[PDB]
Amino acid sequence: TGRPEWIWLALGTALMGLGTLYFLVKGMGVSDPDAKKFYAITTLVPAIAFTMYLSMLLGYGLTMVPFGGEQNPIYWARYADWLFTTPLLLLDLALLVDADQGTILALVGADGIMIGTGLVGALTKVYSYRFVWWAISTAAMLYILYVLFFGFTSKAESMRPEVASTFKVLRNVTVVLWSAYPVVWLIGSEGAGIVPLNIETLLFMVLDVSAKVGFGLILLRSRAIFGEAE
Amino acid sequence: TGRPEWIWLALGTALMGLGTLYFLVKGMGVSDPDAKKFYAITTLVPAIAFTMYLSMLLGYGLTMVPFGGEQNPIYWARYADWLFTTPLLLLDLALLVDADQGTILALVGADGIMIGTGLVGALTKVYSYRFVWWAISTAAMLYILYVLFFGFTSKAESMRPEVASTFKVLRNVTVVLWSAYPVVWLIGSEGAGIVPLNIETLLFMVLDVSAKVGFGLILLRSRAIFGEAE
Amino acid sequence: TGRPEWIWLALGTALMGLGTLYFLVKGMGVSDPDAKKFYAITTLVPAIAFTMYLSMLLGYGLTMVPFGGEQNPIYWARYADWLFTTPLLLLDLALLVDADQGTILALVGADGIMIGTGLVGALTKVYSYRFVWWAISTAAMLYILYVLFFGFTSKAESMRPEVASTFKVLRNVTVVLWSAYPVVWLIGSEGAGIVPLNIETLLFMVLDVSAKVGFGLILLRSRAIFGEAE
Ligand SMILES: CCCCCCCC/C=C/CCCCCCCC(=O)OC[C@H](O)CO
Ligand SMILES: CCCCCCCC/C=C/CCCCCCCC(=O)OC[C@H](O)CO
Ligand SMILES: CCCCCCCC/C=C/CCCCCCCC(=O)OC[C@H](O)CO
Ligand SMILES: CCCCCCCC/C=C\CCCCCCCC(=O)OC[C@H](O)CO
Ligand SMILES: CCCCCCCC/C=C\CCCCCCCC(=O)OC[C@H](O)CO
Ligand SMILES: CCCCCCCC/C=C\CCCCCCCC(=O)OC[C@H](O)CO
Ligand SMILES: CCCCCCCC/C=C\CCCCCCCC(=O)OC[C@H](O)CO
Ligand SMILES: CCCCCCCC/C=C\CCCCCCCC(=O)OC[C@H](O)CO
Ligand SMILES: CCCCCCCC/C=C\CCCCCCCC(=O)OC[C@H](O)CO
Ligand SMILES: CCCCCCCC/C=C\CCCCCCCC(=O)OC[C@H](O)CO
Ligand SMILES: CCCCCCCC/C=C\CCCCCCCC(=O)OC[C@H](O)CO
Ligand SMILES: CCCCCCCC/C=C\CCCCCCCC(=O)OC[C@H](O)CO
Ligand SMILES: *C\C=C(C)/C=C/C=C(C)/C=C/C1=C(C)CCCC1(C)C
Ligand SMILES: *C\C=C(C)/C=C/C=C(C)/C=C/C1=C(C)CCCC1(C)C
Ligand SMILES: *C\C=C(C)/C=C/C=C(C)/C=C/C1=C(C)CCCC1(C)C
Repeated sequence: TGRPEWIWLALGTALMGLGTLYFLVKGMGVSDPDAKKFYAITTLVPAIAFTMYLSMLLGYGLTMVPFGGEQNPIYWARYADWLFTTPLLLLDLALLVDADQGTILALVGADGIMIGTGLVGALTKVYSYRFVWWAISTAAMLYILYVLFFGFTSKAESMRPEVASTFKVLRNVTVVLWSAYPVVWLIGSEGAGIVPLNIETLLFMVLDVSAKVGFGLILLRSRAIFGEAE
Repeated sequence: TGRPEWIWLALGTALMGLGTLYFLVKGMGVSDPDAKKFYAITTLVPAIAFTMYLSMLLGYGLTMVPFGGEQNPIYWARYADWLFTTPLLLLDLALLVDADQGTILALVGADGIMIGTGLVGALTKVYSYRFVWWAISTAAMLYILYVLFFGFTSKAESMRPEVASTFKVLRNVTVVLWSAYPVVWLIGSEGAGIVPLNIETLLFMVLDVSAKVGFGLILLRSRAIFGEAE
Repeated sequence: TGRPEWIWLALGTALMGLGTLYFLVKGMGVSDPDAKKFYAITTLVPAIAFTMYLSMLLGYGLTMVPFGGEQNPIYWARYADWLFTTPLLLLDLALLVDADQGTILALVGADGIMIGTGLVGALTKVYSYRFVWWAISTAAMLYILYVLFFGFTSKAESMRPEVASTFKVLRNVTVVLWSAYPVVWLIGSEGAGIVPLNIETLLFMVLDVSAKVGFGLILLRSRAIFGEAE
């Protein structure tokens, strides 16, 4: 098609589709009520992403935003996907370590503020204000990262060894890949505009696939997702 | 008013209003914590629908969408109602059979994908793509229907006989009436345009009232909604 | 800036920010799983409000709506904030008295109808219809107020005395301050237009800060938020 980033949108669509199908077939027959929750959560994540990658591929998920005296292409469908997928991914982690309800609310609520302030920043027509929104969004993210190291890492250790080991890996995956998101937004098409749109779209595609399908491959092969049973 | 479908919107509004009022008066005094949940869920459903039928009657819930080189009337308020009412109706069924949490998440999440992809298809400006969205939405629906027969029908039987009998009736009601929705959309104003808007609006009105107020009349007269008590 | 109401938006922003920071520092170290829920809920409330007051300050949260043959400034960001903060505030109360699930659903669902019909009324382009939406919204509110006196006040009394006393105060705070909202909307810029926008913005600022940060100061100093323990 006529937008150079199309190839990375097509490839993202295909990878999320294949991931959904694999997790769906792999979850068939699972009867353990605990693993059923982890399959439910983890298969819904790439199914949502599939539909929203497709909407960007087909042009629905794209709008033009005037700032810096120019009509800027903004993919708003990213924030519609992230709004529902990112709390499910934190739910996978919190259920692993059997977090208490107060802590789950805090994580999901902070996650909503991070995504919502990011959408306002993406659509903001006053250039300098877009970075104010980027700052508030990044602060909400640092709160989440703090919780994952100084609330969760200290209960998982008092848990089943298989739980503690699977959580450590997935926590480390989460902190590394989530930290790259604020930087790519800042230097790409929504921010300073140093990196062009087609390269920004490739970077996000590599990040989006790793943090959902990669994460899922690690979790759903683990023994931690089953109750202990004879 | 000046749109021929107004009479079916007015009648839908009145029927949802009367239904809400009846379920509200009937639920007064109920103290059983179990029946309270079924009344809560089941009365919220026609109250939401009342407000959204009214917005279509008054013109707020209507927009024009250009496709096939024509300005097409699209009632978007349908998807704002269905987004909150359809998961409540599946919650009535899952609580009946005491479904496990993993299965409820799967049903509600699949329901969200079905409604969300339906809204994208309703607003899509490229004619042939509207049917791609219709196909993904229908696939999410088939997943839901499968769950209701090959996950739920097999636990309800291991339950109280009054539960098993009320669920069978409501499951059958659900599968028959929900299957008509994809067909009416395809042949009506959002799709191929064979059936005109005023007749499509009548068909949906008959389907919307039956699946909410009819469903509710069956459930709230049943003994299944109470715990077993002496 | 060039809108006279800016000073009340700036002051609201600052007060919600300071409130968030105070509740955040005060909740540090709390380990009781019960108080953790009350801190989680109660700190998220002024953090959401901070971001949405800021969006009104910076102009993002403002739109123009044509009615009465005039282009009317409508702050739509109010309803985006109230949509997520008002159910959390009712969750604080229901958890205090350990409400049953059916009753919480009813309150949160009625709250959604009240806010949603209020947004439709704020954006409605036919003047006389805006008050129809105001009436349906006010009816949903009266339902909520009824529940708080003739469902909750009668279980809190059968509870811990510290719970019963803290709930009475917060219930009374809630009923008084929430009842002022329908009146200010009716006589201000969204309704009859008797009170001008800058004064309406001051009134709401005083109401918004009292009902969130004031409410929170009362609740989080109470002993009711902790389980009974030795
Ligand atoms: C898992 C196994 C596979 C791992 C794969 C990891 C890929 C992730 C990173 C890709 C960045 C590639 C960036 C390519 C940028 C080219 C930019 C370019 O053309 O620069 C010239 C410019 O136009 C004028 O100076
Ligand atoms: C529960 C007791 C009551 C049950 C009630 C069930 C009604 C449901 C179906 C109605 C379809 C009616 C369709 C009417 C279509 C008329 C179309 C027409 O006028 O066709 C001519 C056309 O304009 C040029 O060929
Ligand atoms: C907690 C301690 C502090 C308590 C503080 C409570 C304040 C709340 C109410 C304020 C209303 C003030 C209204 C000011 C209205 C002025 C209107 C005006 O100028 O009227 C003239 C008009 O322009 C032509 O007739
Ligand atoms: C436990 C539940 C916790 C839930 C916590 C949720 C946190 C979200 C808070 C604020 C972001 C609000 C974002 C609103 C963005 C609307 C932007 C929009 O729709 O813009 C339309 C148009 O382009 C412009 O007028
Ligand atoms: C002037 C400062 C600006 C205003 C402040 C920034 C607001 C938006 C940013 C981040 C949200 C941070 C997280 C909000 C949620 C906190 C939840 C909480 O306190 O949870 C405690 C509970 O004990 C858990 O275990
Ligand atoms: C722990 C995770 C935290 C994640 C958040 C980290 C944020 C700060 C990082 C980098 C900013 C680097 C400065 C970028 C600003 C460049 C300004 C500019 O105009 O640069 C000119 C350009 O390089 C040529 O034209
Ligand atoms: C457990 C919780 C599970 C929740 C699962 C949720 C599933 C929804 C997923 C994707 C649909 C997203 C739909 C987004 C549609 C937005 C369309 C819109 O607003 O269009 C505005 C404008 O007309 C055009 O720019
Ligand atoms: C190439 C194929 C296209 C991509 C695929 C279509 C995606 C969208 C369609 C349907 C969603 C189907 C349901 C998604 C939710 C599945 C939940 C699940 O797996 O739940 C298992 C759990 O054990 C429960 O008891
Ligand atoms: C189990 C529930 C499944 C529900 C989903 C079932 C979907 C397929 C059904 C019918 C499609 C029939 C074909 C419709 C296409 C008509 C094409 C056309 O242009 O027809 C010309 C017209 O008839 C004169 O002008
Ligand atoms: C347990 C969960 C219970 C949840 C209960 C939820 C109750 C909400 C119901 C109806 C309000 C719907 C409001 C929809 C308003 C949309 C307005 C809008 O977006 O307008 C865009 C544009 O300006 C115009 O086309
Ligand atoms: C013709 C009349 C117009 C139509 C009617 C107005 C609809 C919208 C207004 C108010 C919603 C009222 C509250 C709706 C929720 C009721 C929940 C319920 O019944 O809960 C019972 C349960 O036992 C709890 O403990
Ligand atoms: C329990 C909580 C309930 C809260 C809900 C209470 C609603 C009714 C209250 C007041 C309406 C007063 C009438 C306002 C209408 C004024 C009409 C008008 O045009 O007035 C002319 C103006 O005063 C000069 O030009
Ligand atoms: C599905 C893929 C994932 C892991 C999405 C994560 C998204 C973020 C961590 C977003 C954070 C942002 C910040 C912190 C600042 C503004 C821009 C973002 C919304 C991308
Ligand atoms: C409140 C009434 C009910 C039962 C609503 C049900 C709606 C559906 C089953 C919608 C399904 C659709 C599909 C499967 C395909 C695109 C069009 C729809 C969104 C109507
Ligand atoms: C965060 C502050 C609070 C307490 C917000 C409460 C908002 C209401 C009680 C809103 C009610 C409305 C009604 C009943 C009628 C239309 C206008 C409103 C949406 C403001």
